[PDB]
Amino acid sequence: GPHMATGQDRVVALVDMDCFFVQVEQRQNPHLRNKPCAVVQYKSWKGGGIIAVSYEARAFGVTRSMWADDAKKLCPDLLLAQVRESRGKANLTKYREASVEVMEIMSRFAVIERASIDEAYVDLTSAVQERLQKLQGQPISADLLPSTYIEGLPQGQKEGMRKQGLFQWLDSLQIDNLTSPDLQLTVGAVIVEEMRAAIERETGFQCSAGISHNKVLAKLACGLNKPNRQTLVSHGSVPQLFSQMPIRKIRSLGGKLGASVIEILGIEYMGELTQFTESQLQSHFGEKNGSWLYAMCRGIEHDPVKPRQLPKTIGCSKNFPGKTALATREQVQWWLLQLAQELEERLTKDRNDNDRVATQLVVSIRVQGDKRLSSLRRCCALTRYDAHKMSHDAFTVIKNCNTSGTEWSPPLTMLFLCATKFSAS
DNA sequence: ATTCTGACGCT
Ligand SMILES: Nc1nc2c(ncn2[C@H]2C[C@H](O)[C@@H](COP(=O)(O)NP(=O)(O)OP(=O)(O)O)O2)c(=O)[nH]1
Ligand SMILES: [Mn+2]
Ligand SMILES: [Mn+2]
Repeated sequence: GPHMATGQDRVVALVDMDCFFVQVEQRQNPHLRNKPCAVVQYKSWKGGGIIAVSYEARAFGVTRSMWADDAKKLCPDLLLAQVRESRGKANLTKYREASVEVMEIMSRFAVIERASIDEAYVDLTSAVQERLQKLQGQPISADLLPSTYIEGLPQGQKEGMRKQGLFQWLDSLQIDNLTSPDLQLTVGAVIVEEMRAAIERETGFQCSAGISHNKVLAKLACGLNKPNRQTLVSHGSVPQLFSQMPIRKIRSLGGKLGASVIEILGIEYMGELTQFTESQLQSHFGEKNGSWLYAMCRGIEHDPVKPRQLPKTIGCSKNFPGKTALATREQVQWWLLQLAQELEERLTKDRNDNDRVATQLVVSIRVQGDKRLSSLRRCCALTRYDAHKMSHDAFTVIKNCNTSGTEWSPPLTMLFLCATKFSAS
Protein backbone atom coordinates (compact mmCIF):
# COMPACT_ATOMS: atom_id res chain seq x y z
CA GLY A 1 0.00 0.00 0.00
CA PRO A 2 1.97 3.00 1.27
CA HIS A 3 5.26 1.58 -0.07
CA MET A 4 4.31 0.47 -3.60
CA ALA A 5 5.74 3.38 -5.58
CA THR A 6 3.39 4.37 -8.37
CA GLY A 7 5.66 5.97 -10.95
CA GLN A 8 3.96 9.34 -10.59
CA ASP A 9 7.15 11.30 -9.73
CA ARG A 10 7.76 12.79 -13.19
CA VAL A 11 5.86 14.78 -15.81
CA VAL A 12 6.92 13.64 -19.30
CA ALA A 13 5.62 14.79 -22.66
CA LEU A 14 6.09 13.39 -26.15
CA VAL A 15 5.70 15.89 -29.00
CA ASP A 16 5.25 14.38 -32.51
CA MET A 17 4.83 16.45 -35.66
CA ASP A 18 1.65 15.87 -37.67
CA CYS A 19 2.35 14.31 -41.10
CA PHE A 20 5.77 15.89 -40.79
CA PHE A 21 7.33 15.72 -44.27
CA VAL A 22 3.98 16.73 -45.82
CA GLN A 23 3.82 19.80 -43.61
CA VAL A 24 7.38 20.74 -44.59
CA GLU A 25 6.41 20.56 -48.27
CA GLN A 26 3.10 22.39 -47.63
CA ARG A 27 4.87 25.25 -45.92
CA GLN A 28 7.17 25.58 -48.94
CA ASN A 29 4.42 25.19 -51.57
CA PRO A 30 1.08 26.78 -50.56
CA HIS A 31 -0.73 25.01 -53.41
CA LEU A 32 -0.37 21.78 -51.35
CA ARG A 33 -2.00 23.17 -48.21
CA ASN A 34 -5.29 21.64 -46.98
CA LYS A 35 -5.21 19.06 -49.78
CA PRO A 36 -4.90 15.29 -50.02
CA CYS A 37 -1.15 15.02 -50.54
CA ALA A 38 1.78 12.72 -49.81
CA VAL A 39 5.58 12.72 -49.93
CA VAL A 40 7.35 10.06 -52.03
CA GLN A 41 10.89 8.84 -52.62
CA TYR A 42 11.86 8.25 -56.26
CA LYS A 43 9.34 8.25 -59.12
CA SER A 44 10.10 5.61 -61.77
CA TRP A 45 9.03 2.41 -59.95
CA LYS A 46 5.22 2.66 -59.44
CA GLY A 47 5.30 6.41 -58.99
CA GLY A 48 7.55 6.23 -55.90
CA GLY A 49 7.12 4.97 -52.35
CA ILE A 50 5.02 7.11 -50.00
CA ILE A 51 6.60 7.94 -46.63
CA ALA A 52 4.16 10.65 -45.34
CA VAL A 53 0.44 11.33 -45.92
CA SER A 54 -1.74 14.32 -45.12
CA TYR A 55 -4.81 13.66 -43.00
CA GLU A 56 -7.06 14.61 -45.94
CA ALA A 57 -5.36 11.89 -47.99
CA ARG A 58 -5.58 9.38 -45.12
CA ALA A 59 -9.38 9.65 -45.34
CA PHE A 60 -9.17 7.93 -48.78
CA GLY A 61 -7.01 5.07 -47.41
CA VAL A 62 -3.57 6.37 -48.43
CA THR A 63 -0.85 5.09 -46.15
CA ARG A 64 2.90 5.07 -45.74
CA SER A 65 4.56 2.14 -47.59
CA MET A 66 2.06 2.50 -50.42
CA TRP A 67 3.27 3.00 -53.99
CA ALA A 68 2.05 6.33 -55.32
CA ASP A 69 0.48 4.63 -58.37
CA ASP A 70 -1.66 2.54 -55.99
CA ALA A 71 -2.49 5.53 -53.77
CA LYS A 72 -3.79 7.36 -56.86
CA LYS A 73 -6.20 4.48 -57.36
CA LEU A 74 -7.62 5.24 -53.94
CA CYS A 75 -7.33 9.03 -54.30
CA PRO A 76 -7.19 10.26 -57.92
CA ASP A 77 -6.78 13.89 -56.79
CA LEU A 78 -3.77 13.01 -54.60
CA LEU A 79 -1.01 15.58 -54.79
CA LEU A 80 2.60 14.40 -54.50
CA ALA A 81 5.85 16.03 -53.39
CA GLN A 82 9.12 14.23 -54.10
CA VAL A 83 12.07 14.03 -51.76
CA ARG A 84 15.15 15.74 -53.19
CA GLU A 85 17.53 13.56 -55.21
CA SER A 86 21.28 14.18 -54.93
CA ARG A 87 24.06 11.96 -56.30
CA GLY A 88 21.48 9.45 -57.47
CA LYS A 89 19.88 8.96 -54.03
CA ALA A 90 17.18 10.39 -51.79
CA ASN A 91 18.47 13.35 -49.75
CA LEU A 92 16.49 14.03 -46.55
CA THR A 93 18.35 17.27 -45.66
CA LYS A 94 15.28 19.55 -45.93
CA TYR A 95 13.42 17.54 -43.26
CA ARG A 96 16.45 17.20 -40.99
CA GLU A 97 16.88 21.00 -41.00
CA ALA A 98 13.12 21.45 -40.36
CA SER A 99 13.47 19.03 -37.44
CA VAL A 100 16.25 21.19 -35.99
CA GLU A 101 13.91 24.22 -36.21
CA VAL A 102 11.35 22.41 -34.06
CA MET A 103 13.87 20.89 -31.63
CA GLU A 104 15.43 24.28 -30.94
CA ILE A 105 12.01 25.70 -29.99
CA MET A 106 11.24 22.75 -27.69
CA SER A 107 14.64 23.11 -26.02
CA ARG A 108 13.69 26.60 -24.76
CA PHE A 109 11.11 25.06 -22.43
CA ALA A 110 12.97 22.03 -21.06
CA VAL A 111 15.58 19.38 -21.69
CA ILE A 112 14.51 17.19 -24.60
CA GLU A 113 15.42 13.75 -25.96
CA ARG A 114 15.26 13.58 -29.74
CA ALA A 115 13.49 10.30 -30.40
CA SER A 116 13.17 10.59 -34.16
CA ILE A 117 13.39 13.10 -37.01
CA ASP A 118 10.02 14.52 -35.93
CA GLU A 119 9.57 13.78 -32.22
CA ALA A 120 11.07 14.49 -28.82
CA TYR A 121 10.40 13.64 -25.21
CA VAL A 122 10.30 16.49 -22.70
CA ASP A 123 11.06 16.18 -18.97
CA LEU A 124 8.69 18.76 -17.52
CA THR A 125 8.92 17.97 -13.79
CA SER A 126 11.02 21.03 -12.92
CA ALA A 127 9.06 23.36 -15.21
CA VAL A 128 5.77 22.21 -13.61
CA GLN A 129 7.22 22.81 -10.15
CA GLU A 130 8.29 26.32 -11.15
CA ARG A 131 4.86 27.05 -12.64
CA LEU A 132 2.94 25.67 -9.65
CA GLN A 133 4.97 27.97 -7.42
CA LYS A 134 4.27 30.83 -9.85
CA LEU A 135 0.50 30.26 -9.79
CA GLN A 136 0.37 30.45 -5.97
CA GLY A 137 -2.77 28.37 -5.55
CA GLN A 138 -4.61 29.84 -8.53
CA PRO A 139 -6.98 27.33 -10.26
CA ILE A 140 -6.45 26.15 -13.81
CA SER A 141 -8.93 27.49 -16.37
CA ALA A 142 -10.18 25.45 -19.31
CA ASP A 143 -9.05 28.38 -21.48
CA LEU A 144 -5.44 27.34 -20.77
CA LEU A 145 -6.14 23.89 -22.29
CA PRO A 146 -7.82 24.69 -25.64
CA SER A 147 -6.62 21.53 -27.46
CA THR A 148 -6.26 19.01 -24.58
CA TYR A 149 -8.16 15.72 -24.28
CA ILE A 150 -8.32 13.96 -20.93
CA GLU A 151 -8.13 10.26 -21.67
CA GLY A 152 -11.09 8.34 -20.27
CA LEU A 153 -13.33 11.38 -19.79
CA PRO A 154 -16.14 12.37 -19.92
CA GLN A 155 -17.63 9.51 -17.89
CA GLY A 156 -20.96 8.96 -16.15
CA GLN A 157 -19.81 16.73 -31.67
CA LYS A 158 -16.13 15.99 -31.03
CA GLU A 159 -15.22 19.38 -29.53
CA GLY A 160 -18.21 19.19 -27.20
CA MET A 161 -17.08 15.79 -25.91
CA ARG A 162 -13.52 17.13 -25.50
CA LYS A 163 -14.71 20.06 -23.42
CA GLN A 164 -17.07 17.95 -21.29
CA GLY A 165 -14.20 15.66 -20.38
CA LEU A 166 -11.92 18.60 -19.65
CA PHE A 167 -14.53 20.22 -17.39
CA GLN A 168 -14.98 16.97 -15.44
CA TRP A 169 -11.22 16.76 -14.99
CA LEU A 170 -10.77 20.39 -13.95
CA ASP A 171 -13.72 20.35 -11.55
CA SER A 172 -12.11 17.35 -9.84
CA LEU A 173 -8.68 18.99 -9.41
CA GLN A 174 -7.16 19.73 -5.98
CA ILE A 175 -5.23 22.94 -6.76
CA ASP A 176 -4.03 23.56 -3.17
CA ASN A 177 -1.88 20.37 -3.13
CA LEU A 178 1.36 21.20 -4.97
CA THR A 179 2.29 17.52 -4.78
CA SER A 180 -0.78 15.94 -6.43
CA PRO A 181 0.34 14.01 -9.54
CA ASP A 182 -2.89 14.86 -11.37
CA LEU A 183 -2.37 18.58 -10.81
CA GLN A 184 1.24 18.16 -11.91
CA LEU A 185 0.15 16.53 -15.18
CA THR A 186 -2.41 19.31 -15.74
CA VAL A 187 0.21 22.02 -15.33
CA GLY A 188 2.41 19.95 -17.66
CA ALA A 189 -0.37 20.06 -20.22
CA VAL A 190 -0.64 23.84 -19.85
CA ILE A 191 3.07 24.16 -20.62
CA VAL A 192 2.76 21.78 -23.58
CA GLU A 193 -0.05 23.91 -25.00
CA GLU A 194 2.36 26.84 -24.81
CA MET A 195 5.15 24.81 -26.45
CA ARG A 196 2.90 23.65 -29.26
CA ALA A 197 1.68 27.21 -29.83
CA ALA A 198 5.28 28.37 -30.08
CA ILE A 199 6.15 25.60 -32.54
CA GLU A 200 3.22 26.52 -34.78
CA ARG A 201 3.81 30.31 -34.50
CA GLU A 202 7.51 30.06 -35.25
CA THR A 203 7.54 27.30 -37.90
CA GLY A 204 4.02 26.94 -39.32
CA PHE A 205 4.03 23.25 -38.38
CA GLN A 206 1.31 21.62 -36.28
CA CYS A 207 1.99 18.74 -33.90
CA SER A 208 0.31 16.55 -31.34
CA ALA A 209 1.54 15.63 -27.88
CA GLY A 210 1.04 13.22 -25.01
CA ILE A 211 1.42 14.18 -21.36
CA SER A 212 1.84 11.46 -18.72
CA HIS A 213 4.24 10.25 -16.04
CA ASN A 214 6.66 8.39 -18.33
CA LYS A 215 7.80 8.06 -21.93
CA VAL A 216 5.76 5.00 -22.94
CA LEU A 217 2.45 6.49 -21.75
CA ALA A 218 3.31 9.88 -23.24
CA LYS A 219 4.02 8.32 -26.66
CA LEU A 220 0.82 6.26 -26.48
CA ALA A 221 -1.16 9.34 -25.41
CA CYS A 222 0.19 11.38 -28.35
CA GLY A 223 -1.39 9.14 -30.95
CA LEU A 224 -4.82 9.00 -29.31
CA ASN A 225 -6.11 12.32 -30.71
CA LYS A 226 -3.89 13.20 -33.64
CA PRO A 227 -3.83 15.55 -35.43
CA ASN A 228 -3.29 18.94 -33.83
CA ARG A 229 -4.36 17.87 -30.34
CA GLN A 230 -2.70 16.82 -27.11
CA THR A 231 -3.78 14.10 -24.69
CA LEU A 232 -3.28 13.78 -20.93
CA VAL A 233 -3.04 10.18 -19.71
CA SER A 234 -3.29 10.11 -15.93
CA HIS A 235 -2.13 7.25 -13.72
CA GLY A 236 -5.77 6.58 -12.82
CA SER A 237 -6.72 6.28 -16.50
CA VAL A 238 -4.37 3.32 -17.04
CA PRO A 239 -6.57 0.33 -15.93
CA GLN A 240 -9.42 1.18 -18.30
CA LEU A 241 -7.12 2.30 -21.12
CA PHE A 242 -5.04 -0.87 -20.92
CA SER A 243 -8.03 -3.18 -20.47
CA GLN A 244 -8.68 -3.15 -24.23
CA MET A 245 -5.32 -1.93 -25.56
CA PRO A 246 -3.62 -4.47 -27.86
CA ILE A 247 -0.14 -5.32 -26.57
CA ARG A 248 1.41 -4.31 -29.94
CA LYS A 249 0.44 -0.66 -29.43
CA ILE A 250 2.93 -0.22 -26.58
CA ARG A 251 6.36 1.06 -27.63
CA SER A 252 8.86 -1.85 -27.99
CA LEU A 253 6.12 -4.51 -28.14
CA GLY A 254 5.10 -4.05 -31.77
CA GLY A 255 7.45 -6.77 -32.94
CA LYS A 256 8.50 -10.33 -32.16
CA LEU A 257 8.63 -9.82 -28.38
CA GLY A 258 5.02 -8.64 -28.20
CA ALA A 259 3.99 -11.52 -30.42
CA SER A 260 5.64 -13.92 -27.99
CA VAL A 261 3.98 -12.24 -24.98
CA ILE A 262 0.64 -12.81 -26.72
CA GLU A 263 1.39 -16.41 -27.72
CA ILE A 264 3.15 -17.66 -24.59
CA LEU A 265 0.75 -16.03 -22.13
CA GLY A 266 -2.41 -16.50 -24.20
CA ILE A 267 -3.50 -12.86 -23.80
CA GLU A 268 -4.40 -9.94 -26.06
CA TYR A 269 -4.42 -6.72 -24.01
CA MET A 270 -1.84 -4.87 -21.98
CA GLY A 271 -4.00 -4.95 -18.86
CA GLU A 272 -4.06 -8.74 -18.81
CA LEU A 273 -0.35 -8.70 -17.93
CA THR A 274 -1.26 -7.64 -14.39
CA GLN A 275 -2.29 -11.18 -13.58
CA PHE A 276 1.29 -12.57 -13.78
CA THR A 277 3.99 -12.32 -11.12
CA GLU A 278 7.20 -10.46 -11.79
CA SER A 279 9.07 -13.79 -11.64
CA GLN A 280 6.70 -15.40 -14.16
CA LEU A 281 7.31 -12.62 -16.67
CA GLN A 282 11.07 -12.68 -16.07
CA SER A 283 11.01 -16.43 -16.66
CA HIS A 284 9.41 -16.08 -20.07
CA PHE A 285 10.99 -12.86 -21.33
CA GLY A 286 14.19 -12.42 -19.33
CA GLU A 287 14.96 -10.45 -16.22
CA LYS A 288 15.04 -6.98 -17.85
CA ASN A 289 11.96 -7.34 -20.08
CA GLY A 290 10.14 -9.17 -17.29
CA SER A 291 10.61 -6.39 -14.72
CA TRP A 292 9.78 -3.82 -17.39
CA LEU A 293 6.54 -5.62 -18.37
CA TYR A 294 5.49 -6.08 -14.73
CA ALA A 295 5.78 -2.34 -14.10
CA MET A 296 4.52 -1.19 -17.54
CA CYS A 297 1.18 -2.95 -17.35
CA ARG A 298 0.53 -1.00 -14.12
CA GLY A 299 1.38 2.28 -15.91
CA ILE A 300 4.90 2.47 -14.45
CA GLU A 301 8.16 2.97 -16.35
CA HIS A 302 11.42 4.53 -15.26
CA ASP A 303 13.31 5.15 -18.55
CA PRO A 304 14.78 8.67 -18.25
CA VAL A 305 14.37 11.51 -20.70
CA LYS A 306 17.97 11.60 -21.92
CA PRO A 307 19.55 15.04 -22.45
CA ARG A 308 20.27 14.48 -26.13
CA GLN A 309 19.08 16.72 -28.96
CA LEU A 310 21.42 15.63 -31.70
CA PRO A 311 21.63 12.29 -33.50
CA LYS A 312 24.37 9.94 -32.20
CA THR A 313 25.15 8.68 -35.73
CA ILE A 314 25.03 10.17 -39.23
CA GLY A 315 24.24 7.61 -41.92
CA CYS A 316 23.74 7.22 -45.67
CA SER A 317 21.91 4.23 -47.18
CA LYS A 318 20.72 3.04 -50.58
CA ASN A 319 18.94 -0.13 -51.68
CA PHE A 320 19.54 -1.74 -55.09
CA PRO A 321 16.61 -4.15 -55.36
CA GLY A 322 15.77 -6.73 -57.99
CA LYS A 323 17.73 -6.41 -61.24
CA THR A 324 19.29 -3.08 -60.16
CA ALA A 325 21.69 -4.87 -57.76
CA LEU A 326 25.34 -3.91 -58.14
CA ALA A 327 27.26 -6.55 -60.06
CA THR A 328 30.61 -4.96 -61.00
CA ARG A 329 33.56 -3.48 -59.15
CA GLU A 330 33.11 -0.11 -60.86
CA GLN A 331 29.45 0.01 -59.78
CA VAL A 332 30.25 -0.69 -56.12
CA GLN A 333 33.03 1.91 -56.14
CA TRP A 334 30.90 4.61 -57.76
CA TRP A 335 28.00 4.16 -55.36
CA LEU A 336 30.29 4.01 -52.32
CA LEU A 337 31.67 7.35 -53.53
CA GLN A 338 28.19 8.88 -53.92
CA LEU A 339 27.32 7.72 -50.40
CA ALA A 340 30.59 9.05 -49.01
CA GLN A 341 30.09 12.40 -50.73
CA GLU A 342 26.74 12.88 -49.02
CA LEU A 343 28.24 11.64 -45.72
CA GLU A 344 31.12 14.14 -46.03
CA GLU A 345 28.68 17.02 -46.65
CA ARG A 346 26.54 16.15 -43.62
CA LEU A 347 29.61 15.52 -41.40
CA THR A 348 31.35 18.78 -42.30
CA LYS A 349 28.16 20.68 -41.51
CA ASP A 350 27.74 18.70 -38.27
CA ARG A 351 31.31 19.47 -37.16
CA ASN A 352 30.77 23.21 -37.72
CA ASP A 353 27.35 23.31 -36.01
CA ASN A 354 27.86 20.92 -33.12
CA ASP A 355 31.59 21.01 -32.21
CA ARG A 356 32.18 17.28 -32.58
CA VAL A 357 33.90 14.84 -34.93
CA ALA A 358 33.02 11.27 -35.81
CA THR A 359 35.80 8.76 -35.25
CA GLN A 360 34.51 5.47 -36.67
CA LEU A 361 33.09 4.49 -40.07
CA VAL A 362 30.63 1.59 -40.30
CA VAL A 363 30.11 -0.13 -43.66
CA SER A 364 27.11 -2.42 -44.09
CA ILE A 365 26.02 -4.35 -47.14
CA ARG A 366 23.30 -6.73 -48.26
CA VAL A 367 23.87 -9.31 -51.00
CA GLN A 368 21.10 -10.52 -53.30
CA GLY A 369 19.24 -13.59 -52.11
CA ASP A 370 20.55 -13.06 -48.59
CA LYS A 371 17.70 -13.36 -46.10
CA ARG A 372 19.24 -10.85 -43.67
CA LEU A 373 18.99 -7.06 -43.86
CA SER A 374 22.76 -6.81 -43.23
CA SER A 375 24.79 -9.41 -45.09
CA LEU A 376 27.85 -7.78 -43.49
CA ARG A 377 28.77 -5.01 -41.07
CA ARG A 378 32.39 -3.94 -40.57
CA CYS A 379 34.02 -0.89 -39.00
CA CYS A 380 37.21 1.07 -39.67
CA ALA A 381 38.79 4.32 -38.53
CA LEU A 382 37.25 7.61 -39.58
CA THR A 383 40.24 9.94 -39.42
CA ARG A 384 39.42 12.66 -41.99
CA TYR A 385 36.26 14.02 -43.60
CA ASP A 386 37.27 13.07 -47.14
CA ALA A 387 34.75 11.29 -49.35
CA HIS A 388 37.44 9.61 -51.47
CA LYS A 389 39.22 8.27 -48.39
CA MET A 390 35.96 7.11 -46.77
CA SER A 391 34.80 5.35 -49.95
CA HIS A 392 38.20 3.72 -50.50
CA ASP A 393 38.27 2.51 -46.86
CA ALA A 394 34.71 1.16 -47.12
CA PHE A 395 35.69 -0.84 -50.19
CA THR A 396 38.91 -2.04 -48.55
CA VAL A 397 36.78 -3.30 -45.68
CA ILE A 398 34.06 -5.05 -47.77
CA LYS A 399 36.03 -6.26 -50.81
CA ASN A 400 36.57 -9.85 -49.66
CA CYS A 401 32.82 -10.51 -50.11
CA ASN A 402 33.33 -10.63 -53.88
CA THR A 403 33.50 -14.26 -55.07
CA SER A 404 34.07 -13.46 -58.77
CA GLY A 405 37.12 -14.66 -60.67
CA THR A 406 35.95 -6.92 -62.29
CA GLU A 407 32.64 -8.61 -61.52
CA TRP A 408 30.89 -8.60 -58.15
CA SER A 409 29.11 -11.72 -56.89
CA PRO A 410 26.69 -12.11 -55.07
CA PRO A 411 25.35 -8.79 -56.39
CA LEU A 412 24.86 -6.17 -53.68
CA THR A 413 21.31 -5.07 -52.89
CA MET A 414 22.22 -2.46 -50.26
CA LEU A 415 25.09 -0.14 -49.35
CA PHE A 416 25.23 1.72 -46.03
CA LEU A 417 27.84 4.08 -44.58
CA CYS A 418 27.47 5.37 -41.05
CA ALA A 419 29.69 7.74 -39.08
CA THR A 420 29.67 7.01 -35.34
CA LYS A 421 31.69 7.44 -32.11
CA PHE A 422 31.62 11.22 -31.84
CA SER A 423 34.15 13.10 -29.73
CA ALA A 424 34.10 16.79 -28.82
CA SER A 425 35.96 19.08 -31.22
C1' DA B 1 10.67 -3.59 -55.54
C1' DT B 2 8.08 0.79 -49.51
C1' DT B 3 13.18 3.00 -48.87
C1' DC B 4 16.05 5.58 -45.74
C1' DT B 5 17.15 6.20 -41.61
C1' DG B 6 18.68 5.77 -36.26
C1' DA B 7 18.51 3.90 -31.05
C1' DC B 8 19.43 0.27 -28.49
C1' DG B 9 20.19 -4.84 -26.65
C1' DC B 10 22.83 -9.28 -26.96
C1' DT B 11 26.85 -11.82 -26.96
N1 LIG C 1 12.88 7.71 -45.48
C1 LIG C 1 11.83 7.43 -44.70
N2 LIG C 1 11.23 8.40 -44.02
C2 LIG C 1 10.19 7.94 -43.28
C3 LIG C 1 9.74 6.65 -43.16
N3 LIG C 1 8.65 6.60 -42.30
C4 LIG C 1 8.47 7.84 -41.92
N4 LIG C 1 9.38 8.70 -42.48
C5 LIG C 1 9.46 10.13 -42.30
C6 LIG C 1 8.28 10.86 -42.94
C7 LIG C 1 7.40 11.25 -41.76
O1 LIG C 1 6.70 12.47 -42.01
C8 LIG C 1 8.42 11.42 -40.65
C9 LIG C 1 7.87 11.25 -39.25
O2 LIG C 1 7.30 9.93 -39.11
P1 LIG C 1 5.94 9.69 -38.29
O3 LIG C 1 5.96 10.64 -37.15
O4 LIG C 1 5.93 8.22 -37.99
N5 LIG C 1 4.74 10.05 -39.34
P2 LIG C 1 4.14 11.52 -39.73
O5 LIG C 1 4.72 12.61 -38.89
O6 LIG C 1 4.17 11.68 -41.22
O7 LIG C 1 2.58 11.44 -39.40
P3 LIG C 1 1.83 11.39 -37.99
O8 LIG C 1 0.97 12.62 -37.94
O9 LIG C 1 1.02 10.14 -38.01
O10 LIG C 1 2.91 11.38 -36.96
O11 LIG C 1 9.42 10.42 -40.90
C10 LIG C 1 10.38 5.62 -43.88
O12 LIG C 1 10.11 4.41 -43.89
N6 LIG C 1 11.45 6.11 -44.63
MN1 LIG D 1 4.76 12.52 -36.81
MN1 LIG E 1 7.21 10.44 -35.28
